Amino acid sequence: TNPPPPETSNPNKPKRQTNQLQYLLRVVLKTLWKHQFAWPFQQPVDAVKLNLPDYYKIIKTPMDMGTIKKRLENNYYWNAQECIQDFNTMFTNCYIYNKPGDDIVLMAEALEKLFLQKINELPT
Ligand SMILES: COc1cc(C(=O)N2CCC(N3CCN(C)CC3)CC2)ccc1Nc1ncc2c(n1)N(C(C)C)c1ccccc1C(=O)N2C
Repeated sequence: TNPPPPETSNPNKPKRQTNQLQYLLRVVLKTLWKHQFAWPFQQPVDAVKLNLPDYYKIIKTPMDMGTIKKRLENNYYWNAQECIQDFNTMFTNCYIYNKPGDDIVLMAEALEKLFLQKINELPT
């Protein structure tokens, strides 16, 4: 079975929207979300549908852009670093589970390069 997905709201977690978090939603997430390689990353890994009995034995910190998008829309994060870390976790999980040269790894690397370009333009 699949684990429960990562939470996207938490009634006890303080909320904030800094100018950097605004940029992360309106520029960074939006740019990656519309990219041709976004589709594997727009929702949690469905280990049932993909028949991956070991995925959630290996990956204990799952993350995906659908979760990040909802977190940003909900003002779930306090700071930009929490959101940046979620993106980095998502890419890292792909690199852990898969192998060099797999199509999905090359897709993740292309999205990560674009992510890094856009993050370098974060407002100060
Ligand atoms: C919408 O959800 C999906 C749909 C389909 C699908 O069957 N289709 C139809 C054909 C389309 N193709 C047609 C041909 N075009 C050239 C491109 C589009 C594309 C869409 C396949 C996978 C989906 N989700 C998915 N999420 C995260 C993954 C992942 N898969 N992969 C694969 C992507 C490797 C992994 C596989 C195994 C283990 C780990 C992963 C993994 O790391 N990650 C992040």
